Amino acid sequence: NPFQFYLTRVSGVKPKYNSGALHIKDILSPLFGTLVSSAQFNYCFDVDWLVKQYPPEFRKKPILLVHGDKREAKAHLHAQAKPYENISLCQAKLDIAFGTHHTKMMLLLYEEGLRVVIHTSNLIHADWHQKTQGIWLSPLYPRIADGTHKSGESPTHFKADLISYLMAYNAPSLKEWIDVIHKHDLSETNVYLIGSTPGRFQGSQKDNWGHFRLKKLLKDHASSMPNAESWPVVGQFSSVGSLGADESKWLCSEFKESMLTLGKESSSVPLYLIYPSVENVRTSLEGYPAGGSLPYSIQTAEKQNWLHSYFHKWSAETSGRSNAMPHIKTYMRPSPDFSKIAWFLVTSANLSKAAWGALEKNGTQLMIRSYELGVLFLPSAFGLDSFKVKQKFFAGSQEPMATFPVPYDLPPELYGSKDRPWIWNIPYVKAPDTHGNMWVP
Ligand SMILES: O=C(O)c1c[nH]c2c(-c3ccc(OS(=O)(=O)F)cc3)cccc2c1=O
Repeated sequence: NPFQFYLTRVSGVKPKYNSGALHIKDILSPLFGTLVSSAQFNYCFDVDWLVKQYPPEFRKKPILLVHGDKREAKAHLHAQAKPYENISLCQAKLDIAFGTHHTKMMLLLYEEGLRVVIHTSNLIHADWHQKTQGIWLSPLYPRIADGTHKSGESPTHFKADLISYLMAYNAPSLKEWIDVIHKHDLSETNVYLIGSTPGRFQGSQKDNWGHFRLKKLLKDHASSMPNAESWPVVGQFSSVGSLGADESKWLCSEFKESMLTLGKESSSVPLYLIYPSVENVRTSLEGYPAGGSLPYSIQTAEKQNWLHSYFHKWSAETSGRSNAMPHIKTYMRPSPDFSKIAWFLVTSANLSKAAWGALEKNGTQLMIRSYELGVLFLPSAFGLDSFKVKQKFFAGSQEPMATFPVPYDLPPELYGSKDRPWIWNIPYVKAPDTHGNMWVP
């Protein structure tokens, strides 16, 4: 299949729903390549666990952990890694307040070439156990022959764009990986990179990151269809930031406006937001503890109750994952009957200004607090005008090269009158979860 979009394995679902899913041990297996060195970009690390996920024969190969921790948290991470002489650390600079290093990426250097993995999971046991998570697996990129001068670039500009994302760190350990990438041929890449890095971007740089990067790609590489105002936007996420006192402050002004861009020419567009309800979490495989990774605070939620009228339940019968709480984040543009999509994005970016960017300085500057990373699937990059939605995520469609594996159910289902968004820092003591427990934070 052309897309190479996977879900992580979920412990407890029938084998039918894990055939074609990937565990981290699968990704790092010798079948994927003979490891020489790796870089693990992430937010949260269990280093003891992480090293055990590498094949025994590769566990002494150099590993670079790219993180955003400071102060005592940084010291804790160093103490975790101190046992392992092959592990180095890179602290990503976070010079804007309230920013976080959220990017989830593996750079896997092999004897045979190079692989890039962009995904949504923390490097801890629970994120790969019973959650819905997304993975994009690059092709095996071959090395460019010594003395041969070629770009190794793809029609989506992925090689230069990935180097640009890494250059933003200004870090010597990542310059080494930039030089590795320069030496490899990434021309088979058929996805567009969408990154966020911290900063205040003006002029040309405004289109480099965040929701303006998405807008630029949609303007340049998608085309508008008749009745485009009827094609909904779907956003699906595991955390919600403070979006303002009403929908015009950010969500339905600049964020939705970027998401609804198609083509170069010049709103009724339905907006579906998918976020687990309390009932989704209670009845999940993990029970209420799944809510420890759905960090929506009561202090934030009580300031924006207008937002919850946009909220739709998590449902994933198509992939057998309705009870596997989402830590994947996805954004897409389905047709009015949800049978086709104009594009699909899998990313680390939640529904927040910190992740996507907020306009400043009279609309001339995009300010981003965090590192985020995702990949965009555009029909034009596959010789298509749209993607047909795959009916069953793990099935065998009559045209796999035109049929995109959307991992949750369409159309999304609106919250009922008795549903509430999962809010992690208030108690739930009215009905027990699948393990027999209440939630008392
Ligand atoms: O992107 C990611 O993978 C994640 C990022 N953050 C998470 C948090 C969290 C949120 C806010 C915060 O900051 S705080 O509210 O001010 F204390 C500290 C931790 C808590 C649980 C899971 C995740 C997570 O999974």
